[PDB]
Amino acid sequence: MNYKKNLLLLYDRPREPIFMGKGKSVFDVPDNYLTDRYRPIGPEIQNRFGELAEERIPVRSIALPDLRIPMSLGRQEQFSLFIPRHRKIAARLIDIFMGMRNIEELQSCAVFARDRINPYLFNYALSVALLHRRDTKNLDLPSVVEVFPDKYVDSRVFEQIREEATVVPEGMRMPIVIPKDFTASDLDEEHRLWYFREDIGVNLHHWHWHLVYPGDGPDSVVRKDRRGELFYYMHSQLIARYNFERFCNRLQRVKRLNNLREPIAEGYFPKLDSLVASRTWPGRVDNAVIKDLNRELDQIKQDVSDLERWIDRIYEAVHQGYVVDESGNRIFLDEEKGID
Amino acid sequence: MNYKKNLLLLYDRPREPIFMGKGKSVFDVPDNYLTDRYRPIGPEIQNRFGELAEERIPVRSIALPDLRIPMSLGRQEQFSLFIPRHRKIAARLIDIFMGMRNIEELQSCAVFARDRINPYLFNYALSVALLHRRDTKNLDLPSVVEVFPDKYVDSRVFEQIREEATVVPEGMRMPIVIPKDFTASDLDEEHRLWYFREDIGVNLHHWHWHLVYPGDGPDSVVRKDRRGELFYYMHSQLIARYNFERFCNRLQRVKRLNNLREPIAEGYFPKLDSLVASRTWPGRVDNAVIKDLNRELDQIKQDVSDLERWIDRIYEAVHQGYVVDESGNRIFLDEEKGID
Ligand SMILES: [Cu+2]
Ligand SMILES: [Cu+2]
Repeated sequence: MNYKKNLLLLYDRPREPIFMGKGKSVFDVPDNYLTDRYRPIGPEIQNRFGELAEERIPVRSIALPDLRIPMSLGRQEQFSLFIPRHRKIAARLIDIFMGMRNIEELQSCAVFARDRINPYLFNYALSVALLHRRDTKNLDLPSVVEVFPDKYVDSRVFEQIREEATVVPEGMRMPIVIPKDFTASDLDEEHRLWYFREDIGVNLHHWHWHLVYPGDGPDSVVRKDRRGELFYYMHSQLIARYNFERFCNRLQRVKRLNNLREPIAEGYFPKLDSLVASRTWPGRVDNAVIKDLNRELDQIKQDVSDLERWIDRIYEAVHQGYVVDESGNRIFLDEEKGID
Repeated sequence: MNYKKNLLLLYDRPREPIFMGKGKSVFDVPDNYLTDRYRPIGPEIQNRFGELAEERIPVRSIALPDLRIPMSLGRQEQFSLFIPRHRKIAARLIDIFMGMRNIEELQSCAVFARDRINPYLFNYALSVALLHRRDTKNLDLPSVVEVFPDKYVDSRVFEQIREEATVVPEGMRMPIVIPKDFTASDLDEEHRLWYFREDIGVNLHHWHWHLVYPGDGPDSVVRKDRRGELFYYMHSQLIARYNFERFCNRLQRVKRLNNLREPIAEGYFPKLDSLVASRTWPGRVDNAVIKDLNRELDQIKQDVSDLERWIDRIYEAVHQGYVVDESGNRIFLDEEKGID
């Protein structure tokens, strides 16, 4: 009953229902644990999936926390921790996996949750939980690349893989070469930094940072010592490291955005497609304008001048040498704690 | 008129008392118009000057306005239009010079005032007056360079001239070469813009501008159409022309001061000495710190914070799209009037 090892299976093939069996194992899930769609074909499922496996994993039925908030984001929708609504949803699902009394009940709770939740969100929240619970330390989480390649690779290679896997028997299959320097041509000097910007290691680093220092969740997960300063310092070392690369590609140091009104010159077309959402990360044209936001579904109604305002407030607070509490009390930006 | 022309004789030899020869003329000064030092030896003075001269000018003794505010800046002190106290003093003098009914009565006021007031301030205040009185219009005022060379040339030439004039009779004298690129060596890249920054024409421009669009003074003189907009535009075109020159001396576009806390990289030592004040314009060392001011004589007590507060306020209005009146009313920064 190595729950720990069995939890790792929940990362295998995130869009495949859990009853299809991961690695060499299958879960034996209660009938009320199946979704409404697949409950009717329960018998057939057992037949193929259930029988072909070496290890069958019994899941004990339990009473389940309220999963509405985490289910409220759609299975074919996109997931961003930058959008407040999604942060709030993730925070809650994290609390739920943190709060299970038992590593066995975590297994049972996750098995239930998995095919009812957005896979990206499931990966995030489950990961943050496994990294923080006492009973799930020392656990070798799969790289996000390994389980969601769609966020890391030219969308063109998926059919190249689909074909190779389908036509060629495995022992004979050729590795697929991942394109590099593929997002832009020589006419865009910015393409020179492909090896920094589009390197799975640095993007994983950015992702890992939001796994260890999430912005909303249980106190235990959020409140790390000096996390406000690490935020500053990490983003600051990235720019230092990014400028080092620029100097090595005959470019200038990177220039801040002048303001939030003038166009952004450098466009970008990522060439990524999401197999979860079956929708792209739309590129941004050259010379695009920042526009007032009214995203009803995302729950974002915010003008550019609302952003201008926060920045102004923040600059006033930096110049004053203190921030003002929600009550009106002064907290000094001293030498020890000001940066945090 | 002849009175117009006599007013111009007041610009001749600024620190030489007005009873000494001006041009080919002399003023006949009512005894009580002499200063304290020279009233007692008034008789031994009238004989000692002017008998060489062709015209002699009668000055009518008249009742004069209260002259103590203009007098409060000392004759051997420096004069600045940026300093609020000095700006107020000049406004009062300007007021006086524009409040005389006749061009004759103006001659009398100026004649009296000259040897009692700071020469820089007198030249300034009279000059503004003459440019604006309805009865002294279209006057060819003499160039400031000619009257106050000490604001415009390396102080090393002053003794060169004094020698050449003292030793060599006027028929035989040769021209003094004014050094160029004299403020800094090629160790400093900024030195390359000597021909712009230290150009007499350009400096005269800056000066003439502040004579036509003075910021304090009588309403008649200050309130010009769209002068707030001129101020922006005039300063915007200076940067533009500067940048052009920078692009022609292998330099980059000028960089804003980032803020008021960072040291100023670029030092500057002007090699000018004021003969009116017998003091220098002190240089500024490289990497100098802007410091809080407590200059009591100048009546300035201002912290770098006070300036940063003003700047934050102005940024807040611009983003708001309106400023707020002393009475609490909003005035909108619209497409026509906003810049002004
Ligand atoms: Cu980040
Ligand atoms: Cu100016």
